[PDB]
Amino acid sequence: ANIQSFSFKNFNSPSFILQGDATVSSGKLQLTKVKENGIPTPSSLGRAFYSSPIQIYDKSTGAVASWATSFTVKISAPSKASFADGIAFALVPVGSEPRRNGGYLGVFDSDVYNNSAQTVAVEFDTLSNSGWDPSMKHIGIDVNSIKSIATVSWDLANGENAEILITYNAATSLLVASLVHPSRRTSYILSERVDITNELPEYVSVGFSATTGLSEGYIETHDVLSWSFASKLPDDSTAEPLDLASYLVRNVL
Amino acid sequence: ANIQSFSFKNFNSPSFILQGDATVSSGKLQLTKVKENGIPTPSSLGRAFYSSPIQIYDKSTGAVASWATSFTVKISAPSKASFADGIAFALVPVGSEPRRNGGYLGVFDSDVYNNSAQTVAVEFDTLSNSGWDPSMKHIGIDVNSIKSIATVSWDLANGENAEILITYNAATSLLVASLVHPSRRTSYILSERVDITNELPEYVSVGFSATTGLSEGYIETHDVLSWSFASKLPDDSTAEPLDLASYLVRNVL
Amino acid sequence: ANIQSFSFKNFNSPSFILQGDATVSSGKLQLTKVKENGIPTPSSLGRAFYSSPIQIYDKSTGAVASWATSFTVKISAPSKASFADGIAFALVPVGSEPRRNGGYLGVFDSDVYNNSAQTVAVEFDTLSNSGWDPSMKHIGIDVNSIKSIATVSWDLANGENAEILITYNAATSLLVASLVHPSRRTSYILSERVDITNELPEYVSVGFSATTGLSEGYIETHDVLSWSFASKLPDDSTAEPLDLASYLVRNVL
Amino acid sequence: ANIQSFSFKNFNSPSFILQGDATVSSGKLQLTKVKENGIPTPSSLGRAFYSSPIQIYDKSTGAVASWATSFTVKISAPSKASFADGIAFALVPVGSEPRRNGGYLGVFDSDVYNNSAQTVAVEFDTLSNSGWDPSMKHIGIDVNSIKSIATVSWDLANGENAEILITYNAATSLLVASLVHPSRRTSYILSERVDITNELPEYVSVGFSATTGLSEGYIETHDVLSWSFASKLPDDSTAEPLDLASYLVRNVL
Ligand SMILES: CC(=O)N[C@@H]1[C@@H](O)[C@@H](O)[C@@H](CO)O[C@@H]1O
Ligand SMILES: CC(=O)N[C@@H]1[C@@H](O)[C@@H](O)[C@@H](CO)O[C@@H]1O
Ligand SMILES: CC(=O)N[C@@H]1[C@@H](O)[C@@H](O)[C@@H](CO)O[C@@H]1O
Ligand SMILES: CC(=O)N[C@@H]1[C@@H](O)[C@@H](O)[C@@H](CO)O[C@@H]1O
Ligand SMILES: [Ca+2]
Ligand SMILES: [Ca+2]
Ligand SMILES: [Ca+2]
Ligand SMILES: [Ca+2]
Ligand SMILES: [Mn+2]
Ligand SMILES: [Mn+2]
Ligand SMILES: [Mn+2]
Ligand SMILES: [Mn+2]
Repeated sequence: ANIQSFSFKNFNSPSFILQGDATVSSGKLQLTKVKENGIPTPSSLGRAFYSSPIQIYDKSTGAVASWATSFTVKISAPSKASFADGIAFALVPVGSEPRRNGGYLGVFDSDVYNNSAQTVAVEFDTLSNSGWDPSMKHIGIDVNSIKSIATVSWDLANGENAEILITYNAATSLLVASLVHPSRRTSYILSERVDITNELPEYVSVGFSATTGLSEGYIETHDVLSWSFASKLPDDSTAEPLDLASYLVRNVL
Repeated sequence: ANIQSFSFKNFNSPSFILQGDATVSSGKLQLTKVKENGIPTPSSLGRAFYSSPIQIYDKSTGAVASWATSFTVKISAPSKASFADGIAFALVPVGSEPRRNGGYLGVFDSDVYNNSAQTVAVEFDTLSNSGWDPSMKHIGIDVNSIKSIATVSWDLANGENAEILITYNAATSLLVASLVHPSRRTSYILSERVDITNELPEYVSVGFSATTGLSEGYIETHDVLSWSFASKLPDDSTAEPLDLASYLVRNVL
Repeated sequence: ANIQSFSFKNFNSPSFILQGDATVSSGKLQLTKVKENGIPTPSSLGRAFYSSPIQIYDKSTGAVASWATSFTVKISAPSKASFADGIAFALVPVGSEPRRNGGYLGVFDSDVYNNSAQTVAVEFDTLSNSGWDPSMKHIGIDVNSIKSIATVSWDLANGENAEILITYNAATSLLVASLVHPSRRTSYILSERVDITNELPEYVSVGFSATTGLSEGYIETHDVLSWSFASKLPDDSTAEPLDLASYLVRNVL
Repeated sequence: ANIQSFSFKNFNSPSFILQGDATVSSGKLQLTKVKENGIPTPSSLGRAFYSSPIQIYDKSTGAVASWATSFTVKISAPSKASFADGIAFALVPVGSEPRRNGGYLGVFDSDVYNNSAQTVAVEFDTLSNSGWDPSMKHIGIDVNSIKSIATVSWDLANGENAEILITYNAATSLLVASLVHPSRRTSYILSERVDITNELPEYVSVGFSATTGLSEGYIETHDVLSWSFASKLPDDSTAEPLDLASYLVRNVL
């Protein structure tokens, strides 16, 4: 079995691939632009990936990897400003470049399924786009399109911390994402099946992608305060779910 | 820091402390009685704990441990029979003996708060007891009483597997439990704050407790198919949440 | 696969089974008797084991476990006193009681092979017993007898810390033990093949055993400052050596 | 604390940075050139590093990382051919390019200390270079020069597997390397103190470097069969040695 993992509480470093307005300051990962006084900026776009590619599966052996990630984000909107556009955890092709800004979170080009996009993302959408979004602020699983295949309402606590944990169990082909606002003792969960070998390439780059609104009053910040990732690729077809018990304590908590 | 952990996929062994009708057969952990033909039996009660005590916190240093567990249960009810009574993951005092059967799951004596019980449990209640239960089948956090301080409805898929993951983050004093029925792609989550140092002793025994109905038609089986546990106790007051990423992959998946 | 592991940097607790004069004080594990002023005492004997049994192999499946341990010991002898008798890391039968004191380290009864003793130990002998010991202080692998099947000279740095790491790789049936005196920058290693399934039972208790000399001038202390242990038992015959890289960093360093 | 780690038993992938004649074939890492019939080739040079940089320490906080690695190499020399030149595990500056071939293993330029080389390597020298080498084949710790600051004789078992484990404990500033030839039951160890913050930059690239002889009869192969790595960087000056117990079992064994 092949294993790769990491856990960063502090951010300074070449261990990441930054694109767009993504930057590292005060040890935290700032995905979108921010003025000197600290207020967010419109029409922004930033992405950030681990410098080492991860193997999601192996065509030759039939092995599919089980992985898991957890990170803490802090989304803040200025006093009287509205939220937009959101942040997404994504698995993209290795050389990949940003895509459509605004409501496309910098990861997709359309709301129609396009297998060739080879991108899967878990989004935390803070602005409802009438063309494809549900009426509320939600969490959703996007498979090669900006139109999620499953969503759940989400009550975004402005400025408060968010603890996210996403996992993919190869044994059941299930992708589960959960969110918790410790401050409010509120918690959300969502799960759906995904045939990962069909949607993504053998190797992918894992990281984040965020965007702000295209207008003056639709802005917010996207700070990643910490990030953990673990992936395990077996040798035979026989998949083996990960050990989240040992993972969270050895990594998150 | 002190760390203890384990992960069992197969069950034969002296590594566990069995009480009541709990037994190990075919490598799986059977908490309640079952006839030879396999049908469950009424008025049953079984408990099972890891033979090694775990330190939840240290009074001298002010350190509080962050821990996490995950296990797969399979609850089945005979053809025309009703469900009852349920299974619970519990943290009990080291020498502890079973308690009230039936709707008390063998862990509590009353539905009134009694700090001296020194027991905290996450229950998966399959029968609503009019005296203290919500109208549905639920998941709940019980703190020194059989009356949960928080619950969530749960649609028990008869005979299908259930994947549970419970975590306690000392940093936020938050207890979160989630359940997933892979077969149905359904998932539940529940979170509440718990002041662990006040409800439990410094050392506890971790394991399961289950019971069947007191009548002929209220029966079900309680099979634990696998179990993982990880606990981390720091040296100073400064708590440190676990790494669930590395935990799940190194333990569950 | 089944996995058990732990790592203690502080010692207070019921997580251990103490025998003889073994005691826990100031958070360190003191295997032998010490008067109040701190000087060691003659004819002493103490043992200490993890309260949870470990499965070394499974007769039914043919699986043999690969394990590893690391601990820091501090052996001190009073001013003008000689060293004796030594400390040993041992794998003994679950219910086992101490054995011969003095030069038998409390784990063996004779210097003749006796398969029924079902005991394997890595010893750090500080006194040469003319009947079976080499001329100098050594490290040795004892298999069902006090007469090691392999040894290596060892220059015991009085009062200085000793970092020991022992591993058993089921794939090559090799037992390797190494010692390092950071203070002097000295290091020792020893390796030999052991057919574990033939020398020990399916379940064993892991821990330490130490003894002091039977005379007034042959004394020393045996303090364990920290201890880590990890064991992995596969499902099929196919053995899988452990990951010492991830083990040491997540446990020792 | 920041943590990075990986464990590869199979080699196909972009996760590595190959230089020179390094190549990946049949899933194993071949550091030097080999003709089609499989025989080694003279004047060869290949290097290979993990695509993600690792932080050895942080100037701002005073934190120094404790790390550990383990890998299995197979060195083979054609029938009547002599051995040369050797393989080395190295920590080099991020953008670094190969250096002198032959007896310089592709990592150093001279046998005189040159702090500006910013390179530390553990070498497994298979040919004694009269200018700076000891008389026999050895294992050595090289700090900014090809002239080791410490060495140990080594009996290279031709064609047999070699299991290497290297660790650096920030707490004691000690670098320890050990080698084991399972086939012969032989084992070697070497330890010395290294002030890592003074010899290397904050960020380095970890991997291997190997070379063959410059003549027709001084050739051998350099196959890496597996590789594990784990690094942990604390937040304050207070260093914390890794857990090799949990590392080896979760990674090597
Ligand atoms: C498709 C698209 O980018 N739509 C954007 C939307 O995402 C949001 O940024 C909004 C702010 O006023 O501006 C547009 O409507
Ligand atoms: C308090 C109590 O044990 N109540 C039980 C309930 O838990 C359930 O077992 C039922 C079955 O008919 O019998 C009783 O009502
Ligand atoms: C066989 C045996 O226990 N021999 C002991 C030896 O181990 C040592 O303790 C010595 C101290 O004077 O006393 C005896 O000779
Ligand atoms: C300094 C240097 O590279 N010396 C090399 C030596 O390392 C070895 O490769 C030999 C083979 O014949 O050729 C030269 O002497
Ligand atoms: Ca949107
Ligand atoms: Ca009930
Ligand atoms: Ca002796
Ligand atoms: Ca040389
Ligand atoms: Mn959406
Ligand atoms: Mn209830
Ligand atoms: Mn001896
Ligand atoms: Mn050399």
